[PDB]
Amino acid sequence: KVPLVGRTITHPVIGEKAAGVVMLRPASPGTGVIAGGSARAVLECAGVHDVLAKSLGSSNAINVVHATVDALQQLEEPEEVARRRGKSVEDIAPAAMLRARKEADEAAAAARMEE
RNA sequence: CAUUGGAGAGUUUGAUCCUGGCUCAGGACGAACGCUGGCGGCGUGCUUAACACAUGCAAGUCGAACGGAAAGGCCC
Ligand SMILES: [Mg+2]
Ligand SMILES: [Mg+2]
Ligand SMILES: [Mg+2]
Repeated sequence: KVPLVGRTITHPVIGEKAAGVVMLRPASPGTGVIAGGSARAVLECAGVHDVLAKSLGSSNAINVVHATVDALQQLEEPEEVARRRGKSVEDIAPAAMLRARKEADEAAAAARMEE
C-alpha cells in the first residue's frame, strides 16, 4: 500500500536501492507525474497523480525502479505517524494537509455516489 | 499548522552491475546563412575598424543693455 493524501504523496522522501537514488516530493493538484519513465510508470501504477520525482545516481531501469519502490515504502501515513508519536493527527500534522485530505475524501464520496 | 517546484535517452560487455566521459531532446539571442515569403500591431537594427571620412544639418538667442542703419518696411 502507498499512502496518498488526496492523489499525491504524503511527504517528501528519498529512496535508494543499490545505486538508483530517487527523490519524491508531493505537488499541488494538477501538477501531474513529473517523473522519469520507470519511476513515472511506478507512480502511475501506484495511483499518484501529482508528484515530482527526480532520478539521482545510476539510470539503470531496474535499480531506478527499486529506488522508487523503497522511496514509496518510506512513506509514513499521518495516522501512523500519530500512532508512532503517541499523539493525534490534529496535533502532529499540517492543517492544510489534513484539510486537503478531507476535500479529497468528499470529492471521492461524490464520485462513489454518482457511480 | 504543506507545497507551486525538479522527467530523461543513447553509447564500454558475449551478457551483467557500477563508475565514467561523450552525444542528444528544452529554452534563449542586438545573431548570420539556406529555402521560402501575404498583411497588420509593437519593438529592435555596425556586436567587427575608438578605422579613415566628401556633402548638408546637429547652438544659438536678446533692439525693453549700446552705437547704430547693410537689407526688408512706412513716410518724403
Ligand atoms: Mg551511493
Ligand atoms: Mg571494458
Ligand atoms: Mg556493444
